[PDB]
Amino acid sequence: KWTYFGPDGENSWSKKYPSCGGLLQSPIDLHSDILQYDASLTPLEFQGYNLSANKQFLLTNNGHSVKLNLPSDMHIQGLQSRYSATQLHLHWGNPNDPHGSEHTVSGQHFAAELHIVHYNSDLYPDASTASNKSEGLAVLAVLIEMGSFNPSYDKIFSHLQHVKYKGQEAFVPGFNIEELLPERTAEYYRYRGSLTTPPCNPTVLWTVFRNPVQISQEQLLALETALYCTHMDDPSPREMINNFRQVQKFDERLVYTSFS
Amino acid sequence: KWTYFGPDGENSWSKKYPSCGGLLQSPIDLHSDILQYDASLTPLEFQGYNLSANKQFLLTNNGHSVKLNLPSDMHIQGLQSRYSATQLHLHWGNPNDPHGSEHTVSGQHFAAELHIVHYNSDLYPDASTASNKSEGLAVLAVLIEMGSFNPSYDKIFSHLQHVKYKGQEAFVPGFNIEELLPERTAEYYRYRGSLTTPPCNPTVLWTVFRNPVQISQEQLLALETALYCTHMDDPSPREMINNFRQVQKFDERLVYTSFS
Ligand SMILES: CCCCNC(=O)c1cc(S(N)(=O)=O)c(Cl)cc1NC1CCCCC1
Ligand SMILES: CCCCNC(=O)c1cc(S(N)(=O)=O)c(Cl)cc1NC1CCCCC1
Ligand SMILES: [Zn+2]
Ligand SMILES: [Zn+2]
Repeated sequence: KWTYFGPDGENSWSKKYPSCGGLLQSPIDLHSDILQYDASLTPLEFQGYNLSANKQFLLTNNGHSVKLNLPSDMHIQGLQSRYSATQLHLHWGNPNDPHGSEHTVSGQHFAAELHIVHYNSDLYPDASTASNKSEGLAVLAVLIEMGSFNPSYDKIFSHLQHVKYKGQEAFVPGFNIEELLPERTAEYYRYRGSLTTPPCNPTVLWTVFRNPVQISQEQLLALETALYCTHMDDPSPREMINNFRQVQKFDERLVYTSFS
Repeated sequence: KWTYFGPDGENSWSKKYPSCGGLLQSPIDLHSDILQYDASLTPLEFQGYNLSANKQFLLTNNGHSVKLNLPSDMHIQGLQSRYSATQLHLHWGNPNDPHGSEHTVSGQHFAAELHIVHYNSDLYPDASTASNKSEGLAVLAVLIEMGSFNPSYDKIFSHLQHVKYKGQEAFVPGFNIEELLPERTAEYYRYRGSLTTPPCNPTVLWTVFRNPVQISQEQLLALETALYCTHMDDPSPREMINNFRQVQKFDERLVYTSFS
C-alpha cells in the first residue's frame, strides 16, 4: 500500500519499493542551469492518435489516479525504437492549493499534468514486461494551467462522476489524443528518468512539452473534487487530491531541449 | 549512515530514521497559497550574539556540513520559552548548479542557507534532550544569494581549508553572529516543522527571514569546493556538495508571516 500523504507517503515508498530510493528518479525541476540545447532532438510523429470514434476505451479510478487505457497501435515515431501507447492518467493538487503538476519549470508548479505512457514494442512484447527493463518506457508529459475551457480534455472529464470511487470504470468514445497536446510539440525537454509512482523503475525516456495547455477553473475543480481513493461502500471516504510526487535531486544528469 | 546522494540519499532516510517519513517535515516552499499574515508575530531579540573575541569556538566538518559550536548564553527572546544557541551550519549546491538553499520562496532556490539552531533551555537540560520534545528546538534560517563580498561570513569561510575532511576541527575566535543576519529581521516566515536532516524529529519552530544576505562569487565557490564528506584516510573521497533536502509536502497547514 502507498499514498501521497502521511506514514505511507512518498518519503516511505523506498521501504516497499527499492527503485524509489534509487538512481534517475522523476519528476525534476526544469531550470536554466541543467538545460542543454540538442539540435538532434527532432519532432516526434504521433501515429494512430486519432482514435476510432466508433470504439470505446476504458476509464478507471485505480485509487491513485484516473487512467484511460490506450490501444497499442497508437505510437511515437522519431525515437530510436518504436514506443506503443498503453494508457494515460493525470496528477493534480486540491482547491486550497491548485498547483499539482509533477514537473516544475523554474520552481513553479502548473495546476496539473497529463502523462501518456508508451512501452518499447521493438524490444518487449507488452508494457508490463517493458516497465522494469532497459529503454522499456517513454512518457509524453503535458503541463496544464487554469485558463480556457478545453473541449478535448472534457471528452475525459465529462465521465468523472461515473468513476468517483476506487475500482469504478466508465467507457470513453474514441477521440483525437493529439488534441490533448499543446502548441509547438516540436519544442520539448528530454531526459532519462523513472516512473513517478511506485515501483519507480528508472526505465523512462521523458518528453515534457515546453508549452502548457489550458483547462477551465471549473474543469480543474471537477478533477480536484470528483474522485475518492476509497471504495463506494466505505462509509469514511477519502478525497483523491495532491496525487503528485515532489521533485527529485538531479545529480550529474542534464535535460536536453529542442529549443533555445 | 545517511547521505544526500545515491542509495543512502533522502528517499531512504526513513528506513533507519522513521521521523523522516512522519509529520511536520521541513524544508518547505514558501508560496502565497499557504501564507497567512499574523499581526501577533513580534520581532525576535538576539541576546549574547556578540561572542567574546577572547574565546574560541569549535568549527567541525561532521561529514554532512561545516558546524560552528555556540554557547548556551547566546539566546533568542520573544518566543514562549527561552531558546539557547547550540550550533550553526550551512547548506549549499555546487558550481554547476549554485542553488542550494533548503527553503524556497515561490519555487526559487537561493544560493545557500544558514541555520542557527537553539534549544528550549527553560524546559530541557541540553540541546540533545530538547531535540526529541515538541517546541524543543527553534531554528533561525538565513537565505544566501550571490552578490557583494561579506566580511562577516568570511569570519567562518577563512577557516574552511582547516576542516576539509570529516572529523577535522578548527577554532574560530568569537565574533558578532548578529552580523550573519539580514536586514529587517522583524519580517519573517514562521511555521512548525522538523530537523531537515536525520533523525528529522518534528520538534523545530522555524523562523525564515524574508530578506536574503549576499556573499561574493568567490566566497560561495569556496564554500562549494572546500570540503569532503569523507575522512582524510578514505581512498574514495566525496566532495561535500548539494547538502540540502528537497522541499516537503505541506498539506492542510499554514506558514504565518510577520508582514502584509
Ligand atoms: C495511473 C497512476 C497510478 C500508478 N502509476 C502508473 O500507472 C504509472 C505511472 C507512470 S508515470 N506516473 O507516467 O511515471 C508510468 Cl511511466 C507508468 C505507470 N504504470 C506502468 C504502465 C506500464 C505497465 C506497468 C505499469
Ligand atoms: C546540518 C548538519 C548535519 C547534521 N544535522 C544537524 O546537526 C542538525 C540540523 C538541523 S536543521 N538542518 O537546522 O534542521 C537541526 Cl534543527 C538540528 C540538528 N542537530 C542537532 C541534534 C541534537 C542536538 C541539537 C541539534
Ligand atoms: Zn504519471
Ligand atoms: Zn540545517
